[PDB]
Amino acid sequence: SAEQVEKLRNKINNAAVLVFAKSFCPYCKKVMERFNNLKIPFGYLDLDLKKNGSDYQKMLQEITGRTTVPQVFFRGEFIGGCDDVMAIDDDTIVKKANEMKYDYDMVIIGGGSGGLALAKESAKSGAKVALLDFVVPTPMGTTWGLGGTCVNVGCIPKKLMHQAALLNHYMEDAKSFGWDVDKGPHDWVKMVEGIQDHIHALNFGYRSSMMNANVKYLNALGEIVDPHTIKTTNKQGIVKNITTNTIIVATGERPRYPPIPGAKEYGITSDDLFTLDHNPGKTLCVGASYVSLECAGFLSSIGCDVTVMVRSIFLRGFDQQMAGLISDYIAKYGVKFVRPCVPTSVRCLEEYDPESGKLAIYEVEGKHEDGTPFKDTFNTVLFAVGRDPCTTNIGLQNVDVKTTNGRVVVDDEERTNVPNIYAIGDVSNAGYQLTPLAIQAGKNLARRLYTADDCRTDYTNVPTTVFTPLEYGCIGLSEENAISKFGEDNIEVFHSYFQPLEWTVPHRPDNTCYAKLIINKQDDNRVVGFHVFGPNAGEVTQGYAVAMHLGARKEDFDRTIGIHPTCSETFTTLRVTKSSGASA
Amino acid sequence: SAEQVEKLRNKINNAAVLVFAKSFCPYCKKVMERFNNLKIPFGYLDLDLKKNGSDYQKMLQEITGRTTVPQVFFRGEFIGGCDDVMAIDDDTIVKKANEMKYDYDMVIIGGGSGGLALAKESAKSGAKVALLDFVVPTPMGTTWGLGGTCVNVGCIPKKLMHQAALLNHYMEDAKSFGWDVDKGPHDWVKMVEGIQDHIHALNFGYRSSMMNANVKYLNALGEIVDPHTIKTTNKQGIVKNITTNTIIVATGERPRYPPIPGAKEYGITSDDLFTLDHNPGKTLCVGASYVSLECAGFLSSIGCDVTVMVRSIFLRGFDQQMAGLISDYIAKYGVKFVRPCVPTSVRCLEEYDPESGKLAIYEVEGKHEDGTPFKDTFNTVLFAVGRDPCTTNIGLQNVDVKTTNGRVVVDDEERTNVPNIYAIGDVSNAGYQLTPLAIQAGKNLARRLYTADDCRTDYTNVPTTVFTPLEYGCIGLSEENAISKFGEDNIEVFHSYFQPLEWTVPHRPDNTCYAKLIINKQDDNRVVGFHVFGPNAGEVTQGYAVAMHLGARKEDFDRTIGIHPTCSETFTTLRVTKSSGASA
Ligand SMILES: Cc1cc2nc3c(=O)[nH]c(=O)nc-3n(C[C@H](O)[C@H](O)[C@H](O)COP(=O)(O)OP(=O)(O)OC[C@H]3O[C@@H](n4cnc5c(N)ncnc54)[C@H](O)[C@@H]3O)c2cc1C
Ligand SMILES: Cc1cc2nc3c(=O)[nH]c(=O)nc-3n(C[C@H](O)[C@H](O)[C@H](O)COP(=O)(O)OP(=O)(O)OC[C@H]3O[C@@H](n4cnc5c(N)ncnc54)[C@H](O)[C@@H]3O)c2cc1C
Repeated sequence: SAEQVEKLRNKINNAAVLVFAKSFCPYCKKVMERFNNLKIPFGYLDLDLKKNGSDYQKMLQEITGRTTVPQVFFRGEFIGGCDDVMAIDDDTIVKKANEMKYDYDMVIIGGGSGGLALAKESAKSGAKVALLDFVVPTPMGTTWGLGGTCVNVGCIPKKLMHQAALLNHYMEDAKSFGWDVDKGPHDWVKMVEGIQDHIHALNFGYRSSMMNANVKYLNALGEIVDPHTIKTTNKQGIVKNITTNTIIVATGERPRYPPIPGAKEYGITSDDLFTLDHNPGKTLCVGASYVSLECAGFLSSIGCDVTVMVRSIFLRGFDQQMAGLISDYIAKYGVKFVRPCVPTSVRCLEEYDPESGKLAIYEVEGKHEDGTPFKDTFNTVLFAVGRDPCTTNIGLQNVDVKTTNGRVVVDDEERTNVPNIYAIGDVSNAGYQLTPLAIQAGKNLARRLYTADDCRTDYTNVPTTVFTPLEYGCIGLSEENAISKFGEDNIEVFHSYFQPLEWTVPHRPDNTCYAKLIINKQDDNRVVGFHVFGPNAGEVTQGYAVAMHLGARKEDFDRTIGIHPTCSETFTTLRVTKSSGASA
Repeated sequence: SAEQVEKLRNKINNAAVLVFAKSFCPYCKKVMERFNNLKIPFGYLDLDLKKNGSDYQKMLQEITGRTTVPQVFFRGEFIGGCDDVMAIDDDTIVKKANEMKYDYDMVIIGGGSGGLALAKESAKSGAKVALLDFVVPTPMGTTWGLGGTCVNVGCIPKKLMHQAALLNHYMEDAKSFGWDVDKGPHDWVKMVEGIQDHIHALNFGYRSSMMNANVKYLNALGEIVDPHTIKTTNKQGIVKNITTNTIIVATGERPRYPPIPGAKEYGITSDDLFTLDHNPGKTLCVGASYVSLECAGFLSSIGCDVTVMVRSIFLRGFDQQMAGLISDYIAKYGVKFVRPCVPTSVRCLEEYDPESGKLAIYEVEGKHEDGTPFKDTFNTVLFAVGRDPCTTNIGLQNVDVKTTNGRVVVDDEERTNVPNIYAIGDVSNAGYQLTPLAIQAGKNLARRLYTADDCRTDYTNVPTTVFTPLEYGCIGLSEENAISKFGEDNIEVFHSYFQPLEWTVPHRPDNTCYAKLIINKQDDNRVVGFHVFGPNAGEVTQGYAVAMHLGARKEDFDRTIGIHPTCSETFTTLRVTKSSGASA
């Protein structure tokens, strides 16, 4: 127990006011009750609630030479136990607890999902936190408020437009169920106002939340100069430096444009799409990422002539049987695919005009991999080909923080090669680019920094869901990566089609929705992958991610009794394997 | 040992053709290839796929004295290994396997979820099976086809009407999302006509499935006379006996009418509601089971004036905090409650009138427990006050199978006190009254009987969902029983409200949907109960039932990453306890 104590000296030194406590100890309440009465921010850690809380008391007695808890540190200076605190009078203690050397305990570059979460949790454990967020506008001029990609130009509006697309099919279902429905035209502007109304309520909400936690939100861009100070330029344009013990990089990504004539001038991305003045008209999406396919999906169902232009395959990195069934379904309900094919140029012939409500005409050319060129006209070109980490122009050259393929490299505590610089969320090279990951990395990092806990974020078995017109949720390995990792002499795949009961009265096509489990027979038939394609794929999937953290096996799904009538119950009765060739 | 060695003797003797095998072995494959070309139905159990497979290969060596596989039995007669079968030749060989002391290996009284599932899996493993199902009509004369309660008058039509109710609300949601809809009136006749067409499609499906499996379906009523013969009266009244080695009671339940004037004469039950000629009009439901509230729920959203009359409490046996929000929500969107109050009488004032519509008018009065009487008029009275098991007039007095409040009592192998009589589904005293339970119990019983498997059905952690206008799913113990079982300072309750992102734009009311986990701190913070109240509650809940068979703790929900944006992710970040008194 040699350097796991020096790892804890380290967490003690870069914390703020920190109190090692126990739940039943009377002494601890008196010092904590007193810090609250003098408005002293602190963070505490309670060792009766740790399986290893025993080893913490061992380690603390080498650091301090004291045997009991409480043990209290002011930014590394050990103040002592209970009576050492009651011998500092009510104002030399308050004065001593706020000297720092730096303006801030922590500066967070980036106010996204993860920055905001790390900020809120850090302040609740005593930290003086500055949170920087500034939204460099799109080429066509789009910006948004506090909240990051998810809130403004990501999950929240995407899913909301997805739900305006679902209700169109829900409403044609409703006639089979006895309702006489008119269903008329779709008013694009009324929907984008409802959506931007929720966003602004979340802009307001995250901004309120930061003030009530005593986080200094500064609407300014961050750049690193040295490990302990950050350069900030704000709206008005003035530079100011601030000093910090800790730097967190949480800058996310922004969409990529292909290097082709007219891309930035005339195209849009997800950043622009959730705020368009006008129905996009005849649309071309470029790329076959989840963002491209989800956008084509709800745009088609809202009423647009949509065309997707795919360089090669759909959803590279996802299971490709499933990627086939998404695209086959998108394809069977109006979304046209040109593939394989890449754009070469986009020029403007006619221009958008709010003096008539008539959309620009753009013509896009392209190469078809075979050489045949492509040429057609669209009113909107939407580039959805990937996103790039915001690692340029933040000073990582000045401190020599390592990057790999644009992403900040980080250990299992989200720390870089400089021991006081961290990176969380999408700019990490850890985990999927998902906001619940960003939020968890935030909350756990906050409690290691400012309560000295050892909780680490777990990046295995992370669930995802793709909100294409028929949704696709998955956990774990694709069938092709499991077969590669473990060998086909070790993989069994159970599968089945299924027909949501909600679809039989409306006469939607059976043998479309699909469930499959990837099984590693050599490890007690462990469920190493989980895939579902059907309605409400997000809510089907979530619970099973808990069972796979517990190591669920095929035995365990079958022992579980289904809920009838649901889509999710088909996973309690999978029967048919793939090696058997029997029909699914 | 000793006791279990005879337990296997027994399933060998009451089996049909039985083959104990291993998957390594051509010697087994050659015996079974020969049975398949000689059109011999058999059931096999493969001993490599049993964790205890070693103990079978030494138990058999006590019955037979051989250690090798294959080993083959014909209804208890031990024929031997691979060369012992490669004599006999193709015709005295086929004569030995069709010799029986009875007309059937198994007769099943009841063609519901459990019976139908039990029959198919038995036939697939070698049994000569007769399946009896006959539907004695309602007071009003209504009947239905093969399939049992769930297919004809239960889960399937219930949920379809529920989905007609949801789509009405999904359609106002859609105006906030930009659609000029709008919704006209609801045609009851077109909806049940679509519903019964799917029902009929399952009637046909289950009868085809029985014929393709070579079960003799007899649309007749079953009565026991001795352990080994069943009396069958068909449509006519012609009785015929059939003899059987094993009897299964799977006769389900049917709804109870209260003992009051006019109950059977003028009211209806769930058995009638899913087939009604007419829109029910202004309706009264009596009772507060899940069946009463779900029906009350969808009738209301479809357009009816509905009223529920509760002798005491909502959803007796469920968590009653949840039962509160189920009703509080029903009540706040059009359904009227009189409670506490009980029926006394129903008489008729006007009668049907074709086809001037003029629906029957009935007058129901009652007493309010306080004594105050009740009196009013409705066009439909629906009794949802319970269901009673079909154990009268099936002959259990003749062989003396024990019952407790009408339910056939049964052990962990679903056997009664008569060793060749079993009972599955709702006539059990085992488990909740749920279709996936009937099916799983049937399906495991089939292989103890005809593969000599030892798989037992698990009645712990069964998830249920109530499809009220806002749905309610749950697993495990209610909050009130966890405190009884474990004591209140060993339970912590995490909870939170949540707002489905689909509800933000339409401005459906915040702090309505609700999630809570019941935690037993004394057993490593194990999750002993799980409750969610919200949209798509069946699909939210199902996966977590798997996680609770694996012993999920609060730690484990917290380690799991949410799928954003979903309702189910709120169980990955529950934070506020009840003992803390903070807001949810
Ligand atoms: C169209 C789209 C749909 C998506 N749908 C989902 C989904 O359904 N479910 C899911 O889980 N995830 C989804 N995601 C991904 C999710 O949005 C991201 O994973 C999440 O927002 C990342 O959080 P973050 O905090 O790491 O980065 P961000 O949220 O992007 O936060 C970065 C913030 O820092 C700002 N910033 C950048 N540089 C600086 C700088 N030098 N100084 C100061 N501020 C700076 C940025 O302007 C931004 O506000 C989607 C993404 C997109 C683009
Ligand atoms: C309105 C309603 C809604 C429900 N919703 C759900 C739900 O959403 N999810 C869920 O899991 N469960 C639900 N259930 C319960 C589910 O339907 C039952 O638990 C399931 O049907 C029981 O299956 P069973 O095979 O044991 O009996 P049954 O399905 O009832 O079938 C028994 C069959 O045997 C016939 N029979 C009776 N006596 C004889 C006799 N002497 N001889 C020959 N045949 C006989 C009967 O006519 C019947 O057809 C619901 C029930 C009702 C009433």
